[PDB]
Amino acid sequence: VVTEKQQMLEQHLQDVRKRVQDLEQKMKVVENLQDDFDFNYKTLKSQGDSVTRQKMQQLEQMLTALDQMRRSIVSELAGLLSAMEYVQKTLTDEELADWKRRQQIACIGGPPNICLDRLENWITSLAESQLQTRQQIKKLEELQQKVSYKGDPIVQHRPMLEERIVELFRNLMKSAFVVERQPCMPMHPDRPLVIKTGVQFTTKVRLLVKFPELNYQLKIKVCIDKDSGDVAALRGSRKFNILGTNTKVMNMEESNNGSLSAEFKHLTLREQRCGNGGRANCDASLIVTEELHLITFETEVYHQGLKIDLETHSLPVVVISNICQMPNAWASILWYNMLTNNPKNVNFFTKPPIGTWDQVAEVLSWQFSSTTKRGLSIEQLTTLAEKLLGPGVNYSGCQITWAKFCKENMAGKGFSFWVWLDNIIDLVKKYILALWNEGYIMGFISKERERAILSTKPPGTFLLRFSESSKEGGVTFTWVEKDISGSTQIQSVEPYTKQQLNNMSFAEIIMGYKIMDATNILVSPLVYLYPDIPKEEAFGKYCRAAPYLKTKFICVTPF
Amino acid sequence: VVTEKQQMLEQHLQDVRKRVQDLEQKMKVVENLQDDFDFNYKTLKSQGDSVTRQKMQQLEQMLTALDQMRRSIVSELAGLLSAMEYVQKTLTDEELADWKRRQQIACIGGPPNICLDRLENWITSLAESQLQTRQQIKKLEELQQKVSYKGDPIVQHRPMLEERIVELFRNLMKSAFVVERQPCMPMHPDRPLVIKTGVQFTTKVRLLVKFPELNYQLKIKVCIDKDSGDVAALRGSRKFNILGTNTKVMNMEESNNGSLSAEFKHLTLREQRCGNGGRANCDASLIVTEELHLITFETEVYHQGLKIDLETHSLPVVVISNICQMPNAWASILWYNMLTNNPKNVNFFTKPPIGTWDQVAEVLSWQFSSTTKRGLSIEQLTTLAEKLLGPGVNYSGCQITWAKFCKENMAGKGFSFWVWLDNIIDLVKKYILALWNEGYIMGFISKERERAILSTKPPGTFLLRFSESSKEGGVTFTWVEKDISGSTQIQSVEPYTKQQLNNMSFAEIIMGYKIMDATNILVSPLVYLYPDIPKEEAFGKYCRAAPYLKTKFICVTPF
DNA sequence: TGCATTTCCCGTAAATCT
DNA sequence: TGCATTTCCCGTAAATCT
Repeated sequence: VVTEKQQMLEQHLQDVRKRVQDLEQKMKVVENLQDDFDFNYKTLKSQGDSVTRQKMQQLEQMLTALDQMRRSIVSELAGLLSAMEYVQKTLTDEELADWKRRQQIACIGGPPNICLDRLENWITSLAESQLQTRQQIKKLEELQQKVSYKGDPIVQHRPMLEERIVELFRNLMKSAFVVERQPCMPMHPDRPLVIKTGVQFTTKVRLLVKFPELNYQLKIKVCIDKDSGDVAALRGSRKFNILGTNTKVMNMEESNNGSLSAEFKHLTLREQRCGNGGRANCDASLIVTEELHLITFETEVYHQGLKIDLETHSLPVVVISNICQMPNAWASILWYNMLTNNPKNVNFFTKPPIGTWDQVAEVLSWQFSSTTKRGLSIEQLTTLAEKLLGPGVNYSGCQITWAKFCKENMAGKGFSFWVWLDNIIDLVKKYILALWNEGYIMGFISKERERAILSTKPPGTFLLRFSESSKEGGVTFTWVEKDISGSTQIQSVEPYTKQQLNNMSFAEIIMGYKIMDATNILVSPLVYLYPDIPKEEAFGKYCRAAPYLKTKFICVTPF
Repeated sequence: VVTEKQQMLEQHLQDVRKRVQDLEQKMKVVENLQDDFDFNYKTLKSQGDSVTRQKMQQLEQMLTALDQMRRSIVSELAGLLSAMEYVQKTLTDEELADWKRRQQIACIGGPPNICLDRLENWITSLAESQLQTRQQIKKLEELQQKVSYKGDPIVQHRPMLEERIVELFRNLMKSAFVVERQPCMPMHPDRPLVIKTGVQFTTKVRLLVKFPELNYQLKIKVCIDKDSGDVAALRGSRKFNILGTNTKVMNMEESNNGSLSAEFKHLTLREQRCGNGGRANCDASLIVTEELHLITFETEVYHQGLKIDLETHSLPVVVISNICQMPNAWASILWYNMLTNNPKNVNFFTKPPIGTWDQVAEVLSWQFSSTTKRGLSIEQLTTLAEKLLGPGVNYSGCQITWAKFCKENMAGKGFSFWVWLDNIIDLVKKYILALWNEGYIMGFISKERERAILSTKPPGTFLLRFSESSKEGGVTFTWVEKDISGSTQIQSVEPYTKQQLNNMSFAEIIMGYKIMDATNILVSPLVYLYPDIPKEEAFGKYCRAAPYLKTKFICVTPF
């Protein structure tokens, strides 16, 4: 929906249109007058060998009128130029920049609407206004070539009018060239900005100035690690090359608005082996999953007498060689986009900024509502804000470092926070996908707060959560049955590794698991998911000459 | 061990050595005599301006003696040449050819000893004998340049002596260039002659003439589909190129004998895309797994004034693009090597020859004693000779077509004989490897002959065999428990797909599987593997603040 | 050496050829 | 169309770099 500021921009853009139209009218009038004066001047010489000299008076009066129209025109153009100069800034440095920011957020799973139609409509409108304005200025020039005098306002102001309009257009064209769709592997739609060597990836650029005359006219060339893989920047980085179709003609294909776009599919990266530089120097100058690269797009436009060089680039990209590097790669992308709006800080991880728990907790939620049906409840969130910060109340402004989030392992484990969570999110797909679904799982709750269940709810009531001390990821639950039941001693079962969920689904385990107490007594799974919901309404849904004895496996704990 | 024929060849080779040595002696003598005659002749002219003319008599008598030695020499050389010509044939067309045949057999899992040391020793001996013989012939030539007369036996016979010796050597060099190790992917050691595009493969050539002078002198170039991927041969075939290090210098590296060899590692195939020809025409002119190619090796040798071009090639190779094509590819390799000794019949599958059950049953056994500890007992074999030929007694000379073996599916199934068996052999590795082992499994036995167990042996006695009606492969057993036991109604359980053996091993199932009869009655697995061996002696060997309830799964049939 | 990182490649699934 | 065949590429394991 349209904000107030966007209402205003739209209004200004129409005011600009109107002034251009008023000027056009004024040019038509001044030119007809100039034609009339030109004709009368000649007719008067056809006899310059009766009191027929009010014509001389007519001739002088027309001339005076022309001068006045010319001053008026030149004065209005200057005014229009200044207005354009003010508004173009609102358009490019504010609205478009807000769009660039929201693209960052959308990449990391945030609230989308990275729609370019409005911007394209604004940008195109202004561009049309500017070209028509340039043509008026050019007309003033040809009018002067036919009729001029001492003090002619066209001779004194036109050059500056040209310069200003060329500068506005030249700059609007450059801002209008953007990356509509960041480098991403079709196999990992939720993981843009992470490229694996050898695997195909696509990316798309757009030119927000919707000029049909330019259809199929521009050739866009893409490359990675342009020039900066030399001097006056980072050092020790791996360097890469793009394989596949390197260039692409921009066109208004695929219908939808008929926007000028250029899409590159089947692109591939390969490491550029050989050469030298250094490579070492303190922690090898950034681990591979913290090194950042830029994919650059370039072309040139020749239009109505002008040559304009256009260049744009993707957001920093992490390049990996194997998929096992994806989790850390993603953490770098999360962190970068979560905390900076700088679109080309390739050195970002030299000294990474610190985040607040607020910003990190939002990001973590998105990572769930991406791959799945829904995010994270505070019951899951807060009891994870603890995992990183232990005891405490209200984490609002609590700082979280890159080290704490991903670069280093958690307090007493051999793996990092993010990698552990990424493994959950993974697992909660390949298996238990459907089962995670809407709200059937607690997932993140400390044994202490986990005690506040059977300790307050009736025997049978269970709760669902993840393996908190395993790298690859696992899932479990709660129940009370053993010995003589002192005061209901809460229990859990050894985590099921990915392989363990290939045999039976988690809700198949919940709805089909007894307990072999002592001997022969094979009791049962416990009723009522946490509040008071009997297991069935929630889990009973994801369940399902001759012969040979048809079979099915079950585990069931044997003490 | 040395056959009688090999004893003889060795003997002939030594006779050849001896004659060369006797000739050398004879050359030494004739040359000293020629020196003496030459000297005396001059001494006699130093006075040809006392009865000092018995010297003239001495001079003539020396000359006569020289002529006689020369006739004798020329006569013995001709004789040696003929002997060499006879023996070289025994060496190249018989012993070496037998070695080429045994290489075929070894490739398809047969009885090895494809050892080249003997051949190399024979070949090298003959080569040395021939070069020394060539040098004598050359010496006769220089002797003639100094002393000649009318009827000189050197002038009349030498040219033919040269021609014959050059021909023998030139041909021995060519036969001596062989493929010691056929194209094979290191990842599939039991599958030589089957190459997958993109995957590395190695191959090695040897030059059986062990001349140290040639160390590091020859450059061997390898290629695939040489010239024949043009005219006067097959048509519609895919064409390929070799990627990686295309050439390799031959040397006496890796110690062992110091044989001249050249090994190519990290070779890769890629389809040569584009062009034309036809491609279609009747069944697309051979399915991809029946198309055959040749990897050719070439080099040239310049030695002691001779230029000799050497060329050799691998056995026909099948080129696949995906591993799922391996089973059919292998069947083509089996069939080819089982039934022909032609080393370059690329059209073989145009009209494939027919095999006898004997030859096929041997081959099938090897395929087991390759990947595993041991082959196939007739109890398994014969009851598989039936699967292909049904009812019958003594299959000795029963014909088996390519269609029946692999090209077409079995009678009432959607898959072929060989592909089914290859899947067993596979399965009997990834899982049940250890378990297949020596003699614990029947594996192949028709329900009819399978009845001759509990129908003669006491309740409990079980038998082990494979899923006869599943493409991917499976395993099962026998036992009697259900209803009220009419007369012990033999039973089996639904086959366990590859995934089903990832949870519990087959012998873990045998030693840990009860039967849930009616309700709560969970009986047990049956004792005594087929004869009278209690399950345990055979299968019991492959079996094996806090906390969390440690777990293990079991299936057990629930009627 | 052990670590960080890349390469190798099967096997499943999707794409392409015919 | 459905079939034959190749390409894509994850993920496990081995190789290489440092």
